[PDB]
Amino acid sequence: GKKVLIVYAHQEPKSFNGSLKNVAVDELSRQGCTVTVSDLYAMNFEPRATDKDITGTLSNPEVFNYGVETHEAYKQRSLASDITDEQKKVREADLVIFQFPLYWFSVPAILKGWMDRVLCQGFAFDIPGFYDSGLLQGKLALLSVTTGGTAEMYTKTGVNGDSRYFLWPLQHGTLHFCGFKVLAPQISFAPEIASEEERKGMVAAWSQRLQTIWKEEPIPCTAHWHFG
Amino acid sequence: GKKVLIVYAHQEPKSFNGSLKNVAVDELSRQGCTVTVSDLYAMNFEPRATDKDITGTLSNPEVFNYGVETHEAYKQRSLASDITDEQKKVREADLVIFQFPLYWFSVPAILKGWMDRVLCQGFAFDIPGFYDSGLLQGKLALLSVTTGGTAEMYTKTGVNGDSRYFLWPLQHGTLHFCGFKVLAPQISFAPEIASEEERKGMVAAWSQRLQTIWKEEPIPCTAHWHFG
Ligand SMILES: Cc1cc2nc3c(=O)[nH]c(=O)nc-3n(C[C@H](O)[C@H](O)[C@H](O)COP(=O)(O)OP(=O)(O)OC[C@H]3O[C@@H](n4cnc5c(N)ncnc54)[C@H](O)[C@@H]3O)c2cc1C
Ligand SMILES: Cc1cc2nc3c(=O)[nH]c(=O)nc-3n(C[C@H](O)[C@H](O)[C@H](O)COP(=O)(O)OP(=O)(O)OC[C@H]3O[C@@H](n4cnc5c(N)ncnc54)[C@H](O)[C@@H]3O)c2cc1C
Ligand SMILES: COc1ccc2c(c1)c(O)c1c3c(ncn32)CC[C@@H]1NCC[N+](C)(C)O
Ligand SMILES: COc1ccc2c(c1)c(O)c1c3c(ncn32)CC[C@@H]1NCC[N+](C)(C)O
Ligand SMILES: [Zn+2]
Ligand SMILES: [Zn+2]
Repeated sequence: GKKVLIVYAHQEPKSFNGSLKNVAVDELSRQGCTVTVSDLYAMNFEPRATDKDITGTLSNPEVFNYGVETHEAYKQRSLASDITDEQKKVREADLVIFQFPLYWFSVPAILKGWMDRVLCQGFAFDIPGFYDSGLLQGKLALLSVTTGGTAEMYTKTGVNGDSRYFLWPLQHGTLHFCGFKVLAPQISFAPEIASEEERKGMVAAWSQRLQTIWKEEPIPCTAHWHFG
Repeated sequence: GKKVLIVYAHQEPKSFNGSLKNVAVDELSRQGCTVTVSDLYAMNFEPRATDKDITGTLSNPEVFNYGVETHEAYKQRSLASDITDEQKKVREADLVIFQFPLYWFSVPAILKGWMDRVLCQGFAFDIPGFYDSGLLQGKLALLSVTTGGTAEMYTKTGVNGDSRYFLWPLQHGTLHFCGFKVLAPQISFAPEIASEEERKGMVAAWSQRLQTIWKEEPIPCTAHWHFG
């Protein structure tokens, strides 16, 4: 029995991202997995890190420090409920898939806000208790990303550099920092310019990969893997 | 007579970030520069890329494609006023300074949202205006970032990798892509653990740097600069 959370960041259900999300739901559901989707846009998920995220007395009301106050709020159980709702989904999951279009070599801001607000100290990491000792150890994560740029554009000698370069802040700085083991990314390059057959092939490749996802091992999430 | 825009992303005016922003305002104002600050949290700036960003008739009401719709809205002058207000500030500026704390090896979500929503096709880049030919060519950009981690953690073989590694999506994937020439980043490492005198040294380094900012040459914003 496995539990999967899909954190999904696209505005349009008929989009290529939406199709990739649905085939993940369909395939993991068919396998008998428990599946939950956080559809951030449909949830109107709040991306801003503000003092509204702490619902009780601040430890220092004179000078607001988001990190200090959210860590204390986590321990006291005074974080906003939208944050703890996401934390419950993550805590229960064996695998967290992030499904998103690449925006500025990174995640859409709504998804960046989920990272900023959900992965607070005490929940996702502690100091000490990060990278291999992070608090989400034992869990897997996987980035399923779509791009405008082609695969050739995302090579070492291409104008955008290798695709693994833009994965570093997400895979290493975020997921590995929190103790996740990271499965190899699923990058669906340039669906907007792919042919109809090429798009269907990309959707089928993801569905096929998910059939055997539980047999995969994580990547070595190191500088060498990303930069060689 | 130079014009500067500071895009500032911190919740607390008394923070180290707030102080770096105020030193920049004071010093650039003293030089006789024209200075504008976009204080994103005070503006409650919207980070989400949604259909509310277009005020006109959608080019395709059946299927929402954020990039297509914003490109068309830019051309038809029907973007939301919060976006067009920011575009005016950028259009007028000779230098754009981004002042932020590092969140998950990147910008806080509110600032990511400014990038996502302000830098639309037609305004910041197009086919074929990108990288050196980007539409904001002629302008300078500078990242002034504060970190939790120490300089030693941000080395090639340190736990976090070189700081240049996390700069790639921001400096290259975003600023260079839009045609900015990128001035060397200002990285203020670990002010929360630094001594009083170290903090003062880091602020003064920034104030002093700002005295000669117009004499600087841009970095070569290449994969080699970042990873080599
Ligand atoms: C703010 C912003 C920043 C960006 N920054 C970057 C960047 O830094 N680097 C980069 O490379 N790109 C960037 N892009 C481009 C972006 O990554 C792509 O536009 C996006 O990944 C395309 O995915 P989509 O789901 O929106 O595609 P869609 O336009 O929804 O899909 C493309 C086509 O596939 C079709 N389709 C949907 N489902 C199926 C299916 N099941 N089978 C067959 N076809 C199907 C759709 O109908 C459509 O015709 C950026 C875009 C924006 C808006
Ligand atoms: C969601 C989140 C994600 C994060 N991700 C990362 C990450 O990926 N990598 C990483 O390294 N860090 C990360 N951090 C830590 C973050 O980058 C630092 O906490 C932030 O950079 C500290 O800057 P600050 O302005 O908030 O410091 P502050 O705590 O406001 O300032 C530090 C000290 O300097 C003092 N000070 C202010 N002005 C002056 C002045 N004029 N002269 C002397 N002292 C002054 C303050 O009073 C304070 O005592 C993260 C934090 C959060 C909340
Ligand atoms: C670093 O490479 C980028 C950076 C920003 C980008 C893009 C690519 C990119 O391909 C697109 C984009 C947008 N805003 C920022 N970016 C909108 C859409 C876009 N790609 C789709 C357009 N086209 C011509 C494929 O249909
Ligand atoms: C990739 O390195 C990280 C990633 C996330 C981090 C931090 C460092 C970091 O130093 C902090 C942090 C927070 N949320 C995510 N992160 C809150 C505060 C924090 N700052 C460290 C110093 N200390 C112990 C004063 O909080
Ligand atoms: Zn790693
Ligand atoms: Zn570059």
